[PDB]
Amino acid sequence: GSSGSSGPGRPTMMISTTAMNTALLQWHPPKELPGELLGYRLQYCRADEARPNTIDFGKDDQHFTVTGLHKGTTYIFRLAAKNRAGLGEEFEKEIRTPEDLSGPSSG
Repeated sequence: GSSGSSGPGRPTMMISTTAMNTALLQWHPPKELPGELLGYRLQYCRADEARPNTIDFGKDDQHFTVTGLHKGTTYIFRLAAKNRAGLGEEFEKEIRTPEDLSGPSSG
């Protein structure tokens, strides 16, 4: 119970791969957040790692640029909203970086 203390909902995260070995992070503020957006944390690691890379982001930080990602590897990004009460629900997203092709360079 704890007189509620539930927390905000889950933010909408949108991951899009643009550059080689790079994943563009873009999310938005939730609507079921009781209060006002103050900040949010970002957690993303390998599908075989148990230690998620914690990162602090300001209400302003609605996106992030990740480069050097291991190609041909599945990752799991997670985001959460933080209100005057604290962090709430967390969103889950599974992606997979584009592996090498090494196609024929015939001419």
